[PDB]
Amino acid sequence: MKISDGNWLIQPGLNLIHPLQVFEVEQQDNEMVVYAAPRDVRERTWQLDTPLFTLRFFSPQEGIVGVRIEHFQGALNNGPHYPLNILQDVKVTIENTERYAEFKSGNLSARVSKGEFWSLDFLRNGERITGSQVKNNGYVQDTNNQRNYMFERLDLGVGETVYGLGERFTALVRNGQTVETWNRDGGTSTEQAYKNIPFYMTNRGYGVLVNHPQCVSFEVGSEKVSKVQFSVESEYLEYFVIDGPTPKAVLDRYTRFT
Amino acid sequence: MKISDGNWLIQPGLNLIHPLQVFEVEQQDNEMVVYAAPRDVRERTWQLDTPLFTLRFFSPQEGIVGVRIEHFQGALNNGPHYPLNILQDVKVTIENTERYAEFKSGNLSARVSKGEFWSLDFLRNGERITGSQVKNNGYVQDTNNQRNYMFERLDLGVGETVYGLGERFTALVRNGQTVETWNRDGGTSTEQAYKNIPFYMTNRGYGVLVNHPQCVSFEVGSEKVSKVQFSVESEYLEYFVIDGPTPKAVLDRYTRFTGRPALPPAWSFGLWLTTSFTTNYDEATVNSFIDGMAERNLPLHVFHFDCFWMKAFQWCDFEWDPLTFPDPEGMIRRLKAKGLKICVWINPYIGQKSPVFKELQEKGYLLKRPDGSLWQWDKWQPGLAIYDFTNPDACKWYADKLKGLVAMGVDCFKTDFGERIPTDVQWFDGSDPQKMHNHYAYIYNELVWNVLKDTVGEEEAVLFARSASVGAQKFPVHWGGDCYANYESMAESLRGGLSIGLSGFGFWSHDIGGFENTAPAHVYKRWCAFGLLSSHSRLHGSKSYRVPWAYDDESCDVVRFFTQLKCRMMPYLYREAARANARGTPMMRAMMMEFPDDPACDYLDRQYMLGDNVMVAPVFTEAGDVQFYLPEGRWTHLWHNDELDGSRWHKQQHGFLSLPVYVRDNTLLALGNNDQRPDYVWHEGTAFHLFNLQDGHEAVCEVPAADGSVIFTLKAARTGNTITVTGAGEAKNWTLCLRNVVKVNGLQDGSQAESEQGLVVKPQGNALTITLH
Amino acid sequence: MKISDGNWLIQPGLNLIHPLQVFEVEQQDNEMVVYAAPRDVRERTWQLDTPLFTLRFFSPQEGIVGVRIEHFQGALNNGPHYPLNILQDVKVTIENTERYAEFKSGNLSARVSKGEFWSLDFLRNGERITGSQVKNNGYVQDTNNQRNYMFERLDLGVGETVYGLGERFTALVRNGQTVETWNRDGGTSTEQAYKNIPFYMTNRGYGVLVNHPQCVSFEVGSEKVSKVQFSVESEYLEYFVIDGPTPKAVLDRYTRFTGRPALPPAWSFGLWLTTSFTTNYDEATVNSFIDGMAERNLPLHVFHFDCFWMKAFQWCDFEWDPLTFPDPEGMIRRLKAKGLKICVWINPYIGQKSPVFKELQEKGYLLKRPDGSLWQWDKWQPGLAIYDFTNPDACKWYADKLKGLVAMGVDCFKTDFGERIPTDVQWFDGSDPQKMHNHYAYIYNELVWNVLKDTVGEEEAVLFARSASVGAQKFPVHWGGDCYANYESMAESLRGGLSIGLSGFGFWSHDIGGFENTAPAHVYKRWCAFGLLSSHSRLHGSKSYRVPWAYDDESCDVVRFFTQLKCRMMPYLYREAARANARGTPMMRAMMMEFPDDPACDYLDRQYMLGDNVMVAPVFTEAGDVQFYLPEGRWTHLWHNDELDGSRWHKQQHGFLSLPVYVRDNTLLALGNNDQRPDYVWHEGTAFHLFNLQDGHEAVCEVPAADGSVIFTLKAARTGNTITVTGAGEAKNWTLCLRNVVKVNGLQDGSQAESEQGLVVKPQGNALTITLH
Ligand SMILES: O=[N+]([O-])c1ccc(O[C@@H]2O[C@H](CS[C@H]3OC[C@@H](O)[C@H](O)[C@H]3O)[C@@H](O)[C@H](O)[C@H]2O)cc1
Ligand SMILES: O=[N+]([O-])c1ccc(O[C@@H]2O[C@H](CS[C@H]3OC[C@@H](O)[C@H](O)[C@H]3O)[C@@H](O)[C@H](O)[C@H]2O)cc1
Repeated sequence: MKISDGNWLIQPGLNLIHPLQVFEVEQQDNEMVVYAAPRDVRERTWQLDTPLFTLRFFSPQEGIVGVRIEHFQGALNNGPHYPLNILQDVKVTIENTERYAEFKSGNLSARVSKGEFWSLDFLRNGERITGSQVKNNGYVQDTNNQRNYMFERLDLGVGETVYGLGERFTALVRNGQTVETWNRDGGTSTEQAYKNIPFYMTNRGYGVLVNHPQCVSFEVGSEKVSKVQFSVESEYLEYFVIDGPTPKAVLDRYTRFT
Repeated sequence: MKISDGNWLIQPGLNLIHPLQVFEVEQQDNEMVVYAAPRDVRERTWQLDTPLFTLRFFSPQEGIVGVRIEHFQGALNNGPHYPLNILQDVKVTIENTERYAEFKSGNLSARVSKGEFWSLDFLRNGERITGSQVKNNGYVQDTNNQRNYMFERLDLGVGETVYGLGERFTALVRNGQTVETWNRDGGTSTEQAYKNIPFYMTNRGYGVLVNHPQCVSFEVGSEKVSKVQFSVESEYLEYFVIDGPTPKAVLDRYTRFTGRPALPPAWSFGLWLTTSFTTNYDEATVNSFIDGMAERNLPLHVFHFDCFWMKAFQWCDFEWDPLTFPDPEGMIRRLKAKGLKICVWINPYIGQKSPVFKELQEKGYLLKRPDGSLWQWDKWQPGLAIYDFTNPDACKWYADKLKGLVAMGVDCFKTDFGERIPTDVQWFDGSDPQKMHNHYAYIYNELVWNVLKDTVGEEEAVLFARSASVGAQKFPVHWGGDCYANYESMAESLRGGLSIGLSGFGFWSHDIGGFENTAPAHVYKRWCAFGLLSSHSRLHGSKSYRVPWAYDDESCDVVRFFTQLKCRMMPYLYREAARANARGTPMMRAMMMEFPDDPACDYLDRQYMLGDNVMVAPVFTEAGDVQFYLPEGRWTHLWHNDELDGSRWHKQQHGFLSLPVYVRDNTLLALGNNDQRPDYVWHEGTAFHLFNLQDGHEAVCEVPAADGSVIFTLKAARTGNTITVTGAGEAKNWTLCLRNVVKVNGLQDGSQAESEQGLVVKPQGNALTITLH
Repeated sequence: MKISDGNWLIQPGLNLIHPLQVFEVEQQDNEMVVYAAPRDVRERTWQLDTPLFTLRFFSPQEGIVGVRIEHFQGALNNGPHYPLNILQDVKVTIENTERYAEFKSGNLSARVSKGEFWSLDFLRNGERITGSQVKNNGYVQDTNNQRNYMFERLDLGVGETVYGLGERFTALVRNGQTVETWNRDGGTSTEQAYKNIPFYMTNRGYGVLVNHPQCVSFEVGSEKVSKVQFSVESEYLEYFVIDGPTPKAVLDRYTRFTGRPALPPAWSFGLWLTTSFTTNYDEATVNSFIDGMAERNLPLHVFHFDCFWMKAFQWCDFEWDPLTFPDPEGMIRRLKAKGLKICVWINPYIGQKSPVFKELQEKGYLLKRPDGSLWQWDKWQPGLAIYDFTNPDACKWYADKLKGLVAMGVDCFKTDFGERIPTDVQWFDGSDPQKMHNHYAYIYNELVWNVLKDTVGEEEAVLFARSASVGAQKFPVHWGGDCYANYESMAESLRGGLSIGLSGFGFWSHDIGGFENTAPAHVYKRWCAFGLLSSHSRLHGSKSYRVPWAYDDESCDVVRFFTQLKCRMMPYLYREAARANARGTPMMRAMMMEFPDDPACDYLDRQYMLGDNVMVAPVFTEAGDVQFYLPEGRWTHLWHNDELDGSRWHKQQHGFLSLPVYVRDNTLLALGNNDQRPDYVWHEGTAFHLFNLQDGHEAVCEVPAADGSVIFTLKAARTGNTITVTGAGEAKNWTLCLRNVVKVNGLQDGSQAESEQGLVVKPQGNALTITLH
């Protein structure tokens, strides 16, 4: 789904808001909650008449980090939900410091930068394998058709290629393609697929499951050419980053999980 | 809402039908029903294929005539409805004659003219005070948006002026205005109002209540220049004409009908101070300001904790911020032990960040959209939701939190917000969201009032309330809202103040210096004098404490001087407050309300009467220039003692310790012997003051008890050069000052002594008679 | 137009941008240009991807500052434009400093603050009188209807009241009102106006013209309660602040800028009578009514032929109905022989039934829709079309028809209608239809005026005009429209008349008893006194003849009395008429205009000053009760001679031959010796009346010639008990009455004789001196 209109502009009638500053972090047993404002709220005068994002970090399985970013919790959110294998007892580390908020399962951590320069980074033993740069996630209010979406864009490195997203008949490497995860009877010669899966992996040895059974719209280097963008009509977005560090290892964790 | 398009045309797309001819009149017990056709139906051939209006006339209270004009009765018509006091057995007269149908309650009748020349006239002892002329009421079918309305236009006479319609900040006299009775959060600087009331009164000595909680659209001399037009989206229109013949008489009837103002506790009449808003609060900080007041001999009676007693983005979840307030109950006890009363900020919304939010969502206590999702937005607080006060279990949850605060020693609450109540929702009880928008403010404030009434007791109950609706005057005090720190803004605030008392509210607070964090010192000083010569008085800023020593030593002298003055004025002030409770007479009165027969008073909005006997005119310039009007009589300055004759305008220059505060002639006024607190035993140590007692007149002074009942009455009567003084009830060690009288010929039954303000007589025996020169 | 949604929000769908920071100032000869960014542009990284406002300050006349604020210059911006008198060499001062840029003309300046705190201030001798605060002007992008606007909001101070905006019938003080400047035919009872003008003035001694002939939307304290907001659908906004410091001084500069009232001929001040609307006119019928007047000694000066001089459904084709009017010129010349001037009805529309309609259609002289078809409807006349006065041949055709009537003996015209000008059209000259809607009133009247200038001569030119736009005050007299016959309607009319004067119009006529066929006699009689104590005065009915003997004998007496009075008053009245021509001071003045420093006068609307020296308060009750305010001084009834002390309200009761008509103290008034016609040699036989001349004052009386110039001046000066009278110029056989002075100590150079009003003194030698007892 088109969100940006090139580097400098936004599609007409979309109003965007982004998590841009950590307001507070709270550890809740084996989960980490980051409240992030869409503007500077260091001063109490500005700590009102503003939206606020609630990000929750959690681990369903060792080496998998779940990330739920929420605008409104008041939505209905009926099922069905995917048949995920979710443990409550995974061993994790949560480190909340002046500089960062960090949540680690196995060798994989999610790290958020506090202060002026927001960043969401996914690290493997402390080296960045992907992440989200400021203003590349958030909420889309489409004033054209009255629908609202949540989105994310996860970075791709130099030479990083994307795979999966179901049984598809387009070019194998997904870079340059938009993909809608929506089952269709379209034969074997089109962009359509009978077997859609909102899961991709890369040649950097991680994968990602976007945890929504509805249509998920991927712009796989097709809007921002060095990022995998994904968006869903929802008040929350939930995705899982899955460590490898090889493709087979991702697949081992993915299939344990799902 | 525009119906006509000038005299000659109608707005495009609107079809109008009017009651044009009486077909039939029926008496139904103590009610009169009139069937009225939209065309000539005198012939049987026209007695079909036509609409017909059904008009019912009834009286809920003496001198109130209700008029209900209906098209279709099969409409749903859900509540809520206004909390009206409706009697079933009011004595009425119904006469149905060949020329007229007439319904009479007290001195007020409604008369409908039979035959070819339709007329609806409101009469007072048979003299027309207003009415509806043919084609000025009926039904509007809007074929543009498929909505249907009922409307009326009640006539205004030559020079007739309109007041009220809630606390509003527009020009005081309403002629030329459109007003929509719809609560909004728009500040104190616009056509919007937090406190809308579909009631107006005029300088002809009657009032009208349009009985619809939904939005009522008034065109007050703004469509038809000599009528008050009102319209509502409904199959019926119901309004009540309320006789006077004086403004105070109208409000007495209006407040008996819709609710009497409660009498607030005497402590509430002192000086309130707050933490300010976006400053930083903690016990040390709070105490530095409290001690600062005391160090400077600046009396302080109530202290208020503002929003940040709770965590940011979690308002209002009732959880004390634990960093800032590690021992909330201990802190408040330590303040109470100083003699202070405690207020905290509340509102009826809740931010999604609060840990309690999830609990409320699971229990169903938050307002829902029709699909069952929560109604939410990001104004005020992120993911804000509204407490569903139509859900009894939600009311109980909320009340229990308030009870937990009271149990910790909190004495009162600021019932903030309540205006921005959405309509695209489904209330727990299934009520009409159009009507719930405004009535929410009543239910919210009633809930909070009742917590106090069930805990501290009714005598101790008081709020500072931002929003209101019909009936909410029963839950004082109403607070004028957020202001800029400038003289224009101070002026529009006083218009709001006068207006709310013109709409049934007996008490009105406001914030000295406004809210804007930097006031110039001169504005703050002028506004202190106004603020402390108002029923209720608060200091509250935005980003810093509103303490006088932020400005200069002189601002401290101003705060001290007027705080002392108000405390000493309390035996007078509290008696005048009991009038608000008994008769709905507000403490702050528009000049037109106190002097209804004086044509110089119709538009006066920069001065007021504070009770029966004192005119106050705030000063709206740095230099101290002020112009004001005095009605007939020889007035005396409350502490300067200079005199002025009335029935004319005056121009003066006042320094920051002064303003025009003029006491009427033939007045006996009680000042007390405590200038440090408002709540003390007024009838001991009482200093009475007699001002310009003319021959043939009598001045009465009633000193109240703590409960507002009259504990002592003193009377001074003059015949020739002898004034006879008689007291009845309980009082000790009092004295009578003969203002501006330096010498007396003689005195029976008392001693005498010189004072700067005149002879001070001390009684012994009661003739207390004094003989003038 | 609503822009904000309370203090805190914006109306849904509107995107606002404001000038917030000076980027650069440039002097261009006698003009100051300010470039103003809507965001911080101090760093070069922000000096792109931003709008920029262009503000230009300039002076068309001394004491007027023009302010042009522009977004895009690439818009078409077609005419018409208002008929502004623009000088290019006004002495101005331009100052550009680190802190401010300031543009000054006379005592008036616009100053723009540089740096962080944008402000636009209008200063009089350096003291701020009004201004625009940051974010109170700018550009509105309406995203709901794709229209764009510009807006400004100019501050009001404490107690600052707003006046004017054309002839309007709402409450006189405009605070609280929305007003749209868009000519309409809406009657005289609504918020609509035939005569709209986007100029207002305040009780702070300045005024502002919004220089847009399209609809201008004013929220006069109705959105922001202490600002006058105005918007227009345009890529620029231009307005002019006009200094006083007095109301009269503002109107002086205003009328120099946009046009001076012409001086109507003295005959025009007589009594006008009409055929009435639907009477069956014919020579005999007309003469019988004119004879009825003469037979009852009711002076009569002008007779008007209404619509039915032409054939039904063919108005306005200029053809005399041949069955009714077989010999038009013969008739009119017979009427004139009786000492009458002749007016005829005209308008700028034509019915399809007229033979002439096809002529005009074929010549292209009628307003077309964009597809070339004629614009037509069936309002007023069936298949009514409009004369396209942007077509020079159409204007010539119409003027020639007018020249034909004048050649026949017609003296003047009632220029009726002109309001309902559609915009879904293509004008011959391609003008902006949105601007032509109002400006048509001007072109229409200008053309008719010039026919008169070109025939009967400029000095003899007069109209009764129903519509107006800016400039059209040059083409007097303006006529207040269709009124219902009741006291409320009467009072509405007076507000409209007072309002037009406060909008640059020096003369105002209206119909006695209104238009509606059956007024009660009491109303007709009250209205008669009011009508004849106005500049211009007419009797005109609907179905009914407006002759007083219809009612009762007393109606004839009332007419006679007040017509005699007005005629006797002409020496006074015509001198005051010249003030309207010289300075734009209207004859009928709002009390606040004459007494700007008296705060009692701010809202007074049921009384007025008729020239400098006389207060009239019409009586708006049958019984005769009337309450009025008098400014400071000892006032004298003009013929009852009773005296009243001022600075206070009074209550009186008057019969039908009376109302409050009070003469100011220290006044010398000229009364004439003819009570039968207004046009005579006022300076022969003059009766001067001197009213309450105080020690150390002087009273001046200027007697005009027929051209309004002063032909004689009389002065009376008192020092001690000596009054010294000095005459200069040409007078003959005049006298001086010492009102309420029965006896004097002595007289040098004069003789004395008793009279019931006071001593009448005749001069000889003019070292005339009176010594008081
Ligand atoms: O001074 N500030 O730092 C400030 C910040 C936000 C503000 O926003 C506005 O607060 C307004 C009023 S503030 C309110 O709550 C705090 C108390 O201190 C006040 O006395 C009370 O009226 C709200 O009504 C508006 O809806 C909201 O937009 C106002 C002021
Ligand atoms: O870092 N900045 O100072 C900066 C500011 C605004 C900017 O705005 C964008 O500049 C863009 C690129 S800048 C262009 O002009 C200046 C040259 O120095 C560049 O090389 C050229 O590409 C424009 O194409 C966009 O339409 C405009 O929105 C860009 C950079």
